[PDB]
Amino acid sequence: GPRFLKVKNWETDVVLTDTLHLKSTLETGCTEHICMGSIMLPSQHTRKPEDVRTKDQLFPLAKEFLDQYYSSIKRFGSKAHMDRLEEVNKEIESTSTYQLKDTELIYGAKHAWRNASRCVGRIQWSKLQVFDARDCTTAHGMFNYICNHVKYATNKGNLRSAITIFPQRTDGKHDFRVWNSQLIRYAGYKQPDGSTLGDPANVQFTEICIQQGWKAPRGRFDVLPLLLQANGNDPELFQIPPELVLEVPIRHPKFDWFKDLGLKWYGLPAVSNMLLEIGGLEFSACPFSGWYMGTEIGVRDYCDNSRYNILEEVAKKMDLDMRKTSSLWKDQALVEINIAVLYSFQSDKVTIVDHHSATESFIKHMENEYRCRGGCPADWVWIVPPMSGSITPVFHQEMLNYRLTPSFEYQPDPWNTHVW
Amino acid sequence: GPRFLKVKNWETDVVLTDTLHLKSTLETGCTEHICMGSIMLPSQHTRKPEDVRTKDQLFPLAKEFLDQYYSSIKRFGSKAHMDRLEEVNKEIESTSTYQLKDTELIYGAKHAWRNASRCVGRIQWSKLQVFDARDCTTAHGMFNYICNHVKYATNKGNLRSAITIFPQRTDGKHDFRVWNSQLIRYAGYKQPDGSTLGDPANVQFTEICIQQGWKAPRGRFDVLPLLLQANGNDPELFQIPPELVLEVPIRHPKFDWFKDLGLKWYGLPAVSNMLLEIGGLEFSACPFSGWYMGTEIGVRDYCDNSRYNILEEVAKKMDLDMRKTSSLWKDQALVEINIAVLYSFQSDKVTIVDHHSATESFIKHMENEYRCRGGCPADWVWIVPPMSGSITPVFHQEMLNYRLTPSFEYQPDPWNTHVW
Ligand code: HEM
Ligand code: HEM
Ligand SMILES: C[C@H](O)[C@H](O)[C@H]1CNc2nc(N)[nH]c(=O)c2N1
Ligand SMILES: C[C@H](O)[C@H](O)[C@H]1CNc2nc(N)[nH]c(=O)c2N1
Ligand SMILES: CCCNC(=[NH2+])NCCC[C@H](N)C(=O)O
Ligand SMILES: CCCNC(=[NH2+])NCCC[C@H](N)C(=O)O
Ligand SMILES: [Zn+2]
Repeated sequence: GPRFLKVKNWETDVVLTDTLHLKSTLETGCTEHICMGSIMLPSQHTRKPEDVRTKDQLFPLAKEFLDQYYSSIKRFGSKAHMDRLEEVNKEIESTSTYQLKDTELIYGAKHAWRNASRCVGRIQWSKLQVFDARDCTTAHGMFNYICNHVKYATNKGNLRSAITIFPQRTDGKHDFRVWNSQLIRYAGYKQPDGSTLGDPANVQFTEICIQQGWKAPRGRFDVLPLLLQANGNDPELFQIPPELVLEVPIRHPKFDWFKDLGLKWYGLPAVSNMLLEIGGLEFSACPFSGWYMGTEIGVRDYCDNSRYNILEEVAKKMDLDMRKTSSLWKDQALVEINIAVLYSFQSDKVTIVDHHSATESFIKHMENEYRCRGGCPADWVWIVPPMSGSITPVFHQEMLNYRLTPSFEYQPDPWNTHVW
Repeated sequence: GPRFLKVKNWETDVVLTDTLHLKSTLETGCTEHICMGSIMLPSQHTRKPEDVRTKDQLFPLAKEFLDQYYSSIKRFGSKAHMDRLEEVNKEIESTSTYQLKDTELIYGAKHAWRNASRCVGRIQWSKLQVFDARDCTTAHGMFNYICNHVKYATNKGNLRSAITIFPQRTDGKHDFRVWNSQLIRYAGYKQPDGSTLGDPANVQFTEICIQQGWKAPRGRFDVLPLLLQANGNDPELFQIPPELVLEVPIRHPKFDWFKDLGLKWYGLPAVSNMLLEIGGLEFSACPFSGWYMGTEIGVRDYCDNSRYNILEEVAKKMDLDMRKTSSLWKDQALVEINIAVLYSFQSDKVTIVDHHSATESFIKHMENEYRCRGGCPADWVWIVPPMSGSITPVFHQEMLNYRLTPSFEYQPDPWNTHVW
């Protein structure tokens, strides 16, 4: 398009016009000469270790947000609008920061999710539950908030989206951080015999916990303890109450032998290592949760080489011809492993969505966003499922990726920085 | 990287440094604000209908290429180098164009393939057979060349890569074009009963052929006739000799009932609608061929909704639970359909490669290119297979995409333009 970019769906021939990209100022990492669309973390905003924004650079951002917030409630330029701007303005010059009103925080959180270009489950964005933990001051208080969140979101298996927001960052008072990558994950332990017990992706973190005294069960699926850091002080270990951690034993609807594989997984995915930015303010601790898309577990978590990597074993038990990749034994065990995962969760009545339904609703969500918002930033590389790509509708959908704020950003690991 | 960009493999932790991107001048379609990496044909160079380059804009391009060609043979700045430049120079000012020496044409073709960022089979790039058809002047001559190419490349099933290059374009003398999208493809016919017989992707072309008198067999897998245009004159219909068209009846190594599905496909993929650009010169007719990667047929050709879309039928015959997408019946029939394709080709001893071997050799190719060329332009969106993405190594490989020349470009369909 001359000024209005268009994305086409090649399976349905549907075309959409994107104008929403015009309000993006953050950089993508690409240039007119190179495309970095497949790079994991282009440091364009991967959050620096580098201090905190200053009073000068903070007000423009604070304003951009408020202008947007009021424009959404069609009150742009109102006395209220102008009053709030001056409020914050003065509030920043005096205290070097500012506080979001409960309403602005809820709008900011929802939009950080609405703007998450890598999220395929955004059709749910406006149905997020926000828990305000900005009054929290200690690690025990953080533990309590997280426990209440896990209980709420799990809802006995009928998962509900939620996010708990702790105190924003400040010059030096200090940072609240949840050292865990996800609220619920399994430990990983290296074994001199070359092998790795548990989840290989959590080995260096499990080490930290052990260093902090965690009594590791040295098992396969050991739910790790929470390592909470409040007001910049050293983190503390906490054990999430077992009765609060819902898990699902993995079994197959045909292969009774599948059970014996000893496969199990937790039902609540809860990312706790990202950063939420709203009006220049940075919330380094903002754990949030939704529900699983089957492939996340069956394809990536179980079959990723660097993860549990269960493909061989599963393949042996099926007695497949593993002497030639051309037999597609990996592809076959993969489909079964995922049929099991979906079957298991559904039996235990635990909320889960298959990649066919998820991608289907994302196309619907996209159409809703282009109709009501002028577009929808989407990352094709991440939106398309790790298995059966072309049989899902998103594979055939052209997507425009750009960065909007509020947003969720990556941030340095706290231990690769935290002192003493 | 500060000036040197890096791509990481997240499964193996291998990092590579790209410097090769620095010699790209063509635009990708992205900006620092928007990423268009998932857009099919960004008109950045999708070849305009707009005339032909002029003497002025043609020499810079001609030079850039020759400088590169001699630099490759470590003869940059040689008398030969300088002599050739002046040759062409004068040759352009006088005849408004120039002729590539056989050696430059072979180097240009190989590199257009070497630079094809969307091609996963580039490890073979330097083993391409070039057929010089620049002396051709008629459609019958074009037919002969194409027949000799098909015979050569098929090699009785032991496929060999090749490309046949016809006369380059000139101001007005005229264009040589192969109206077919691929040398070998099946016709598509619309049926008032809503359905479509054959390949839905070839309906509008099949119509043209019929309009030109083709005696369509009105079948399912009807090999279309060649519609050749030489020196800008109207195209002519030609029937590729049946004995020259190798096909493979699709059957399964377990499901004897698969045979009865009536599935068949040709063994030689031969793209004939792209444009080859070497030193500013445009070769609008340059059909080229290699061999199939299984998924191209089993996943896209057979299971694409807008293609043969055989998923239901195949699923019924397997008696799968098609009442819920959550049963993953589509994924399952998909794996079987592709096991069949690979099995079938291998039995008939016809060259074919599975997505596991293809992606494996592309990672090796990438490492070879970063070691010897400073990098390798790759399009992640296209390199990752349409099924079982994350279990193949390219899914986990960060890729940098940029445009280098010589290259293969898209060009307008000849009928949506050709006159009388
Ligand atoms: C309702 C259930 C939801 C589903 C099915 C869903 C699904 C997904 C999936 C499949 C991914 C890919 C993650 C990966 O491959 O590692 C993702 C990424 C993401 N989602 Fe959602 N999501 C949901 C809810 C949420 C919520 C409640 C938020 C925030 C309020 C959110 C924010 C994001 C973000 C920030 C990413 C990007 C992660 C990254 O780039 O590392 N999602 N989501
Ligand atoms: C040796 C066998 C080869 C294999 C296995 C192979 C495989 C592939 C695959 C899987 C694609 C994706 C095409 C699609 O999805 O439609 C592709 C694209 C492409 N290949 Fe190769 N290729 C081979 C040889 C060649 C040759 C001989 C040339 C040229 C000299 C070439 C040039 C390209 C180009 C230009 C594209 C991009 C097509 C587009 O963007 O529409 N390939 N190749
Ligand atoms: C290299 C490449 O960017 C990387 O492997 C990406 C691809 N797509 C992905 N998509 C999702 N949803 N999650 C991931 O972790 C990835 N990894
Ligand atoms: C919209 C999206 O770009 C489109 O569907 C792409 C994705 N990847 C692809 N990859 C290959 N090899 N071939 C294709 O035709 C496509 N289609
Ligand atoms: C945090 C709510 C959204 N979560 C989600 N569905 N996917 C991303 C987090 C889960 C993580 N990829 C895992 O498989 O363990
Ligand atoms: C032209 C040689 C390379 N061809 C190839 N392997 N793939 C692309 C062309 C085949 C086309 N996508 C098809 O499935 O019909
Ligand atoms: Zn890009």
